[PDB]
Amino acid sequence: NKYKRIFLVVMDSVGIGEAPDAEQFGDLGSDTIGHIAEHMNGLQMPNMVKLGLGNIREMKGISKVEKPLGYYTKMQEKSTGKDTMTGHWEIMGLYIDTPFQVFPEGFPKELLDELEEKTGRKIIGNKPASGTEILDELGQEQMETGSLIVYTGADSVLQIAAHEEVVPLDELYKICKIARELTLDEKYMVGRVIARPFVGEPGNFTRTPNRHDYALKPFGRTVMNELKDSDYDVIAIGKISDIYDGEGVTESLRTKSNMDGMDKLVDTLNMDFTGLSFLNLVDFDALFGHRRDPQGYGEALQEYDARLPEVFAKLKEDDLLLITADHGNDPIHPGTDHTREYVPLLAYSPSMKEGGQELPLRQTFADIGATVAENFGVKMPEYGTSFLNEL
Ligand SMILES: [Mn+2]
Ligand SMILES: [Mn+2]
Ligand SMILES: [Mn+2]
Repeated sequence: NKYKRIFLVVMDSVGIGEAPDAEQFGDLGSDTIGHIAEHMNGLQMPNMVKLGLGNIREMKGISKVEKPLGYYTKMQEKSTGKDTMTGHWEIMGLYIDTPFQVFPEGFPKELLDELEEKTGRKIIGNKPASGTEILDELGQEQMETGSLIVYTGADSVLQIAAHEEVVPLDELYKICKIARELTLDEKYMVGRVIARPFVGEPGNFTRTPNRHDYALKPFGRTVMNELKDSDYDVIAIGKISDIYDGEGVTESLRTKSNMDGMDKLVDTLNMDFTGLSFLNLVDFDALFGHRRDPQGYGEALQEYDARLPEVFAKLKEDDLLLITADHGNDPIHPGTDHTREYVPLLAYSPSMKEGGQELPLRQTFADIGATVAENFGVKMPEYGTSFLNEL
Protein backbone atom coordinates (compact mmCIF):
# COMPACT_ATOMS: atom_id res chain seq x y z
CA ASN A 1 0.00 0.00 0.00
CA LYS A 2 0.97 3.63 -0.63
CA TYR A 3 -0.64 4.55 2.71
CA LYS A 4 -0.91 2.11 5.62
CA ARG A 5 -3.59 4.24 7.28
CA ILE A 6 -6.09 6.74 5.99
CA PHE A 7 -7.82 9.12 8.42
CA LEU A 8 -11.03 10.45 6.90
CA VAL A 9 -12.71 13.37 8.66
CA VAL A 10 -16.18 14.54 7.73
CA MET A 11 -16.91 18.02 9.06
CA ASP A 12 -20.62 17.43 8.89
CA SER A 13 -22.44 20.13 6.87
CA VAL A 14 -19.34 22.33 6.38
CA GLY A 15 -20.17 23.53 2.81
CA ILE A 16 -18.00 25.81 0.66
CA GLY A 17 -20.62 27.54 -1.48
CA GLU A 18 -23.73 26.76 -3.56
CA ALA A 19 -23.39 23.86 -6.03
CA PRO A 20 -24.28 24.19 -9.76
CA ASP A 21 -27.69 22.57 -9.09
CA ALA A 22 -28.51 24.65 -5.98
CA GLU A 23 -31.58 26.30 -7.60
CA GLN A 24 -33.41 22.92 -7.83
CA PHE A 25 -33.30 22.80 -4.02
CA GLY A 26 -34.06 26.47 -3.30
CA ASP A 27 -30.41 26.90 -2.26
CA LEU A 28 -29.27 29.86 -4.44
CA GLY A 29 -26.96 32.11 -2.40
CA SER A 30 -25.96 29.45 0.14
CA ASP A 31 -22.38 29.52 1.47
CA THR A 32 -21.78 27.78 4.82
CA ILE A 33 -18.13 28.66 5.56
CA GLY A 34 -18.29 32.01 3.71
CA HIS A 35 -21.35 33.32 5.57
CA ILE A 36 -19.88 32.17 8.90
CA ALA A 37 -16.59 33.91 8.10
CA GLU A 38 -18.46 37.17 7.43
CA HIS A 39 -20.45 36.83 10.66
CA MET A 40 -17.25 36.24 12.68
CA ASN A 41 -15.56 39.27 11.05
CA GLY A 42 -12.95 36.77 9.83
CA LEU A 43 -12.70 33.11 10.83
CA GLN A 44 -9.57 32.07 12.75
CA MET A 45 -8.72 28.73 11.15
CA PRO A 46 -4.90 29.00 10.74
CA ASN A 47 -4.43 25.20 10.46
CA MET A 48 -7.01 24.58 7.73
CA VAL A 49 -5.47 27.64 5.99
CA LYS A 50 -2.02 25.94 6.20
CA LEU A 51 -3.56 22.86 4.54
CA GLY A 52 -4.89 25.00 1.68
CA LEU A 53 -8.48 25.88 2.63
CA GLY A 54 -8.09 29.43 1.25
CA ASN A 55 -6.47 28.05 -1.91
CA ILE A 56 -9.82 26.28 -2.51
CA ARG A 57 -11.62 29.58 -1.98
CA GLU A 58 -10.74 32.85 -0.26
CA MET A 59 -13.15 33.96 2.46
CA LYS A 60 -13.00 36.48 5.32
CA GLY A 61 -10.00 35.57 7.50
CA ILE A 62 -9.21 32.60 5.21
CA SER A 63 -6.50 33.38 2.64
CA LYS A 64 -4.46 31.32 0.19
CA VAL A 65 -0.92 30.23 1.04
CA GLU A 66 2.05 29.93 -1.30
CA LYS A 67 2.88 26.40 -0.12
CA PRO A 68 -0.13 24.43 1.18
CA LEU A 69 0.79 21.42 3.37
CA GLY A 70 -1.27 19.08 1.19
CA TYR A 71 -3.45 18.92 -1.93
CA TYR A 72 -6.75 20.76 -2.22
CA THR A 73 -9.94 21.12 -4.25
CA LYS A 74 -13.68 20.88 -3.81
CA MET A 75 -16.23 18.17 -4.56
CA GLN A 76 -19.59 18.25 -6.30
CA GLU A 77 -22.43 15.95 -5.20
CA LYS A 78 -23.90 13.74 -7.95
CA SER A 79 -26.70 11.99 -6.00
CA THR A 80 -30.20 13.48 -5.93
CA GLY A 81 -30.48 14.34 -2.21
CA LYS A 82 -28.60 16.69 0.15
CA ASP A 83 -29.08 14.59 3.34
CA THR A 84 -26.43 12.97 5.58
CA MET A 85 -26.99 9.42 4.37
CA THR A 86 -26.84 10.35 0.64
CA GLY A 87 -23.59 12.32 1.14
CA HIS A 88 -21.83 9.63 3.19
CA TRP A 89 -22.97 6.78 0.95
CA GLU A 90 -21.68 8.74 -2.06
CA ILE A 91 -18.34 9.41 -0.30
CA MET A 92 -17.94 5.62 0.12
CA GLY A 93 -18.59 4.81 -3.55
CA LEU A 94 -22.31 4.77 -4.25
CA TYR A 95 -24.75 6.85 -6.32
CA ILE A 96 -28.16 7.45 -4.70
CA ASP A 97 -31.09 8.32 -7.00
CA THR A 98 -33.80 8.38 -4.34
CA PRO A 99 -33.58 11.21 -1.81
CA PHE A 100 -34.46 10.88 1.87
CA GLN A 101 -37.32 13.17 2.84
CA VAL A 102 -37.58 15.71 5.69
CA PHE A 103 -40.93 16.64 7.21
CA PRO A 104 -41.09 20.19 8.64
CA GLU A 105 -44.92 20.08 8.71
CA GLY A 106 -45.13 16.51 10.05
CA PHE A 107 -45.91 13.25 8.25
CA PRO A 108 -48.65 12.50 5.67
CA LYS A 109 -51.90 11.15 7.13
CA GLU A 110 -51.60 8.10 4.82
CA LEU A 111 -48.40 6.87 6.53
CA LEU A 112 -49.73 7.39 10.05
CA ASP A 113 -53.09 5.76 9.20
CA GLU A 114 -51.27 2.64 7.97
CA LEU A 115 -49.15 2.62 11.16
CA GLU A 116 -52.32 2.76 13.32
CA GLU A 117 -53.93 -0.04 11.31
CA LYS A 118 -50.95 -2.37 11.58
CA THR A 119 -50.49 -1.74 15.32
CA GLY A 120 -54.00 -1.24 16.70
CA ARG A 121 -52.74 1.92 18.43
CA LYS A 122 -53.67 5.63 18.13
CA ILE A 123 -51.09 8.19 17.02
CA ILE A 124 -50.90 11.65 18.59
CA GLY A 125 -48.90 14.80 17.86
CA ASN A 126 -47.28 14.69 14.42
CA LYS A 127 -44.91 17.73 14.10
CA PRO A 128 -41.22 18.82 14.62
CA ALA A 129 -40.00 19.21 18.22
CA SER A 130 -37.26 18.49 20.74
CA GLY A 131 -37.94 15.30 22.76
CA THR A 132 -38.55 17.43 25.86
CA GLU A 133 -40.88 20.02 24.30
CA ILE A 134 -43.17 17.30 22.89
CA LEU A 135 -43.24 15.30 26.17
CA ASP A 136 -44.31 18.44 28.06
CA GLU A 137 -47.14 18.92 25.56
CA LEU A 138 -48.33 15.32 25.15
CA GLY A 139 -46.59 13.01 27.67
CA GLN A 140 -49.56 13.01 30.06
CA GLU A 141 -52.06 12.26 27.29
CA GLN A 142 -49.69 9.48 26.22
CA MET A 143 -49.68 7.90 29.73
CA GLU A 144 -53.46 8.12 30.10
CA THR A 145 -54.36 6.77 26.64
CA GLY A 146 -51.57 4.41 25.56
CA SER A 147 -51.36 6.36 22.28
CA LEU A 148 -48.06 6.85 20.47
CA ILE A 149 -46.34 10.22 20.24
CA VAL A 150 -45.00 10.61 16.71
CA TYR A 151 -42.72 13.55 15.97
CA THR A 152 -39.93 14.63 13.65
CA GLY A 153 -36.98 17.05 13.62
CA ALA A 154 -34.79 19.10 11.30
CA ASP A 155 -33.22 15.91 9.89
CA SER A 156 -34.85 13.02 8.00
CA VAL A 157 -36.24 11.24 11.09
CA LEU A 158 -39.45 9.67 12.40
CA GLN A 159 -39.48 9.55 16.22
CA ILE A 160 -41.88 7.47 18.35
CA ALA A 161 -42.23 8.22 22.05
CA ALA A 162 -44.08 6.12 24.65
CA HIS A 163 -43.83 5.88 28.44
CA GLU A 164 -42.02 2.69 29.51
CA GLU A 165 -44.57 1.77 32.22
CA VAL A 166 -47.51 2.10 29.82
CA VAL A 167 -46.17 0.72 26.53
CA PRO A 168 -43.68 -2.11 27.23
CA LEU A 169 -40.22 -1.44 25.79
CA ASP A 170 -40.41 -4.56 23.57
CA GLU A 171 -43.72 -3.38 22.08
CA LEU A 172 -42.26 0.07 21.28
CA TYR A 173 -39.42 -1.63 19.40
CA LYS A 174 -41.87 -3.80 17.38
CA ILE A 175 -43.87 -0.69 16.46
CA CYS A 176 -40.70 1.10 15.29
CA LYS A 177 -39.71 -1.89 13.11
CA ILE A 178 -43.17 -1.77 11.47
CA ALA A 179 -42.68 2.00 10.88
CA ARG A 180 -39.19 1.33 9.49
CA GLU A 181 -40.84 -1.01 6.95
CA LEU A 182 -43.64 1.41 6.09
CA THR A 183 -41.08 4.16 5.47
CA LEU A 184 -39.17 2.17 2.83
CA ASP A 185 -41.27 4.05 0.31
CA GLU A 186 -40.01 7.00 -1.63
CA LYS A 187 -42.99 9.20 -0.66
CA TYR A 188 -42.11 8.68 3.02
CA MET A 189 -38.47 7.75 3.01
CA VAL A 190 -36.93 8.82 6.35
CA GLY A 191 -33.28 8.11 7.10
CA ARG A 192 -33.97 6.96 10.66
CA VAL A 193 -36.92 5.73 12.69
CA ILE A 194 -36.11 6.39 16.38
CA ALA A 195 -37.61 4.75 19.47
CA ARG A 196 -37.86 7.40 22.18
CA PRO A 197 -38.91 5.69 25.43
CA PHE A 198 -39.45 7.97 28.39
CA VAL A 199 -40.16 7.72 32.14
CA GLY A 200 -41.42 9.96 34.98
CA GLU A 201 -44.64 11.85 35.66
CA PRO A 202 -46.40 15.00 34.28
CA GLY A 203 -43.96 17.94 34.42
CA ASN A 204 -40.97 15.64 34.96
CA PHE A 205 -40.60 13.40 31.90
CA THR A 206 -37.14 12.23 30.80
CA ARG A 207 -36.07 10.11 27.81
CA THR A 208 -34.15 6.97 28.78
CA PRO A 209 -30.94 5.53 27.30
CA ASN A 210 -33.26 2.81 25.92
CA ARG A 211 -33.33 4.85 22.70
CA HIS A 212 -32.98 2.74 19.52
CA ASP A 213 -32.29 4.04 15.97
CA TYR A 214 -33.58 2.13 12.93
CA ALA A 215 -31.49 2.98 9.83
CA LEU A 216 -31.57 1.71 6.23
CA LYS A 217 -28.51 -0.09 4.91
CA PRO A 218 -26.60 1.74 2.13
CA PHE A 219 -28.14 1.11 -1.34
CA GLY A 220 -25.11 -0.94 -2.41
CA ARG A 221 -21.96 -2.51 -1.04
CA THR A 222 -19.57 0.33 -0.11
CA VAL A 223 -15.79 0.66 -0.08
CA MET A 224 -16.15 0.00 3.68
CA ASN A 225 -17.75 -3.40 2.94
CA GLU A 226 -14.86 -4.15 0.59
CA LEU A 227 -12.20 -3.12 3.15
CA LYS A 228 -13.84 -5.27 5.86
CA ASP A 229 -14.11 -8.23 3.45
CA SER A 230 -10.32 -8.01 2.79
CA ASP A 231 -9.54 -8.05 6.52
CA TYR A 232 -8.63 -4.35 6.81
CA ASP A 233 -9.57 -2.29 9.86
CA VAL A 234 -12.50 0.09 9.47
CA ILE A 235 -12.77 2.19 12.63
CA ALA A 236 -15.93 4.30 12.74
CA ILE A 237 -15.95 7.34 15.03
CA GLY A 238 -19.08 9.21 16.08
CA LYS A 239 -22.25 8.82 13.99
CA ILE A 240 -20.35 6.95 11.22
CA SER A 241 -21.50 3.44 12.21
CA ASP A 242 -25.15 4.52 12.41
CA ILE A 243 -24.97 6.40 9.10
CA TYR A 244 -23.89 3.16 7.34
CA ASP A 245 -25.96 0.88 9.63
CA GLY A 246 -22.73 -0.88 10.68
CA GLU A 247 -21.94 -1.96 7.11
CA GLY A 248 -18.24 -2.65 6.68
CA VAL A 249 -17.39 -1.44 10.23
CA THR A 250 -14.94 -3.41 12.36
CA GLU A 251 -14.86 -1.11 15.40
CA SER A 252 -17.15 1.72 16.45
CA LEU A 253 -16.23 4.53 18.87
CA ARG A 254 -19.20 6.64 20.11
CA THR A 255 -18.56 10.36 20.76
CA LYS A 256 -20.50 12.99 22.69
CA SER A 257 -19.05 16.19 21.14
CA ASN A 258 -16.74 17.48 18.40
CA MET A 259 -13.85 17.69 20.90
CA ASP A 260 -14.57 14.10 22.01
CA GLY A 261 -14.48 13.14 18.30
CA MET A 262 -11.04 14.72 17.93
CA ASP A 263 -9.93 12.80 21.08
CA LYS A 264 -11.07 9.51 19.49
CA LEU A 265 -9.27 10.47 16.26
CA VAL A 266 -6.11 10.90 18.37
CA ASP A 267 -6.89 7.53 19.99
CA THR A 268 -6.87 5.90 16.52
CA LEU A 269 -3.57 7.65 15.60
CA ASN A 270 -2.16 5.77 18.61
CA MET A 271 -3.53 2.42 17.34
CA ASP A 272 -1.62 -0.02 15.18
CA PHE A 273 -4.15 -0.58 12.41
CA THR A 274 -4.08 -0.97 8.63
CA GLY A 275 -7.08 0.49 6.87
CA LEU A 276 -9.45 3.34 7.48
CA SER A 277 -10.24 5.54 10.46
CA PHE A 278 -13.42 7.43 9.67
CA LEU A 279 -14.66 10.33 11.83
CA ASN A 280 -17.89 12.34 11.61
CA LEU A 281 -17.86 15.68 13.46
CA VAL A 282 -21.62 16.18 13.86
CA ASP A 283 -21.94 19.30 16.09
CA PHE A 284 -21.59 21.70 13.15
CA ASP A 285 -24.79 20.27 11.71
CA ALA A 286 -26.85 19.31 14.78
CA LEU A 287 -26.13 22.23 17.10
CA PHE A 288 -25.42 25.15 14.75
CA GLY A 289 -26.46 24.63 11.13
CA HIS A 290 -30.05 23.46 11.69
CA ARG A 291 -30.45 25.96 14.54
CA ARG A 292 -29.26 28.81 12.26
CA ASP A 293 -26.59 29.92 14.74
CA PRO A 294 -23.57 31.28 12.85
CA GLN A 295 -21.83 32.48 16.06
CA GLY A 296 -21.94 28.99 17.60
CA TYR A 297 -20.97 27.52 14.23
CA GLY A 298 -17.99 29.93 13.95
CA GLU A 299 -16.82 29.14 17.48
CA ALA A 300 -17.05 25.38 16.82
CA LEU A 301 -14.96 25.72 13.64
CA GLN A 302 -12.30 27.61 15.58
CA GLU A 303 -12.33 24.97 18.36
CA TYR A 304 -11.92 22.26 15.72
CA ASP A 305 -9.09 24.09 13.93
CA ALA A 306 -7.10 24.45 17.17
CA ARG A 307 -7.06 20.63 17.57
CA LEU A 308 -5.39 19.99 14.18
CA PRO A 309 -1.70 20.58 15.06
CA GLU A 310 -1.68 17.54 17.37
CA VAL A 311 -3.06 15.49 14.45
CA PHE A 312 -0.32 16.84 12.13
CA ALA A 313 2.28 15.93 14.78
CA LYS A 314 1.03 12.31 14.95
CA LEU A 315 0.67 11.55 11.22
CA LYS A 316 3.29 9.11 9.95
CA GLU A 317 4.99 9.12 6.52
CA ASP A 318 2.59 6.36 5.39
CA ASP A 319 -0.52 8.04 6.79
CA LEU A 320 -2.97 10.12 4.78
CA LEU A 321 -5.39 12.63 6.25
CA LEU A 322 -8.53 13.50 4.25
CA ILE A 323 -10.85 16.31 5.36
CA THR A 324 -14.18 16.89 3.70
CA ALA A 325 -17.92 17.52 4.28
CA ASP A 326 -21.17 15.69 3.27
CA HIS A 327 -23.30 18.72 2.30
CA GLY A 328 -23.79 22.28 3.46
CA ASN A 329 -26.07 23.68 6.18
CA ASP A 330 -25.74 27.46 5.90
CA PRO A 331 -26.64 29.01 9.28
CA ILE A 332 -27.93 32.23 7.62
CA HIS A 333 -30.20 30.45 5.14
CA PRO A 334 -34.04 30.42 5.32
CA GLY A 335 -35.83 27.46 6.98
CA THR A 336 -34.02 24.63 8.78
CA ASP A 337 -32.85 22.22 6.02
CA HIS A 338 -29.41 21.48 4.62
CA THR A 339 -28.02 23.47 1.67
CA ARG A 340 -26.84 22.07 -1.68
CA GLU A 341 -23.18 23.10 -1.77
CA TYR A 342 -19.75 22.00 -2.91
CA VAL A 343 -17.69 20.51 -0.06
CA PRO A 344 -13.96 21.15 0.52
CA LEU A 345 -11.39 18.41 0.08
CA LEU A 346 -7.98 18.57 1.70
CA ALA A 347 -5.53 15.68 1.39
CA TYR A 348 -2.35 15.72 3.47
CA SER A 349 0.50 13.37 4.32
CA PRO A 350 3.80 14.31 6.00
CA SER A 351 5.43 12.41 3.07
CA MET A 352 4.40 15.32 0.79
CA LYS A 353 7.83 16.97 1.13
CA GLU A 354 7.23 19.82 -1.35
CA GLY A 355 3.67 20.41 -0.11
CA GLY A 356 0.53 20.17 -2.22
CA GLN A 357 -1.11 21.47 -5.37
CA GLU A 358 -4.62 21.96 -6.71
CA LEU A 359 -6.55 18.83 -7.74
CA PRO A 360 -9.11 18.79 -10.53
CA LEU A 361 -12.54 19.47 -9.06
CA ARG A 362 -14.11 16.15 -7.93
CA GLN A 363 -17.25 15.45 -9.97
CA THR A 364 -18.61 13.04 -7.34
CA PHE A 365 -18.05 12.51 -3.61
CA ALA A 366 -17.25 8.87 -4.64
CA ASP A 367 -13.79 10.05 -5.73
CA ILE A 368 -12.90 9.65 -2.01
CA GLY A 369 -14.12 6.03 -1.95
CA ALA A 370 -12.33 5.34 -5.26
CA THR A 371 -9.09 6.76 -3.78
CA VAL A 372 -9.36 4.66 -0.60
CA ALA A 373 -10.19 1.50 -2.63
CA GLU A 374 -7.24 2.01 -4.97
CA ASN A 375 -4.89 2.65 -2.03
CA PHE A 376 -5.86 -0.62 -0.35
CA GLY A 377 -6.10 -2.70 -3.55
CA VAL A 378 -9.76 -3.65 -2.99
CA LYS A 379 -12.57 -3.75 -5.61
CA MET A 380 -13.04 -0.29 -7.16
CA PRO A 381 -16.46 1.32 -6.61
CA GLU A 382 -18.82 1.54 -9.60
CA TYR A 383 -18.65 5.37 -9.26
CA GLY A 384 -15.76 7.75 -8.56
CA THR A 385 -12.30 8.49 -9.92
CA SER A 386 -9.30 7.99 -7.68
CA PHE A 387 -6.95 10.91 -7.10
CA LEU A 388 -4.38 8.63 -5.41
CA ASN A 389 -1.80 9.04 -8.18
CA GLU A 390 -2.13 12.85 -8.02
CA LEU A 391 -0.96 12.88 -4.36
MN1 LIG B 1 -32.67 26.27 0.76
MN1 LIG C 1 -24.59 15.55 7.44
MN1 LIG D 1 -28.61 17.50 9.35
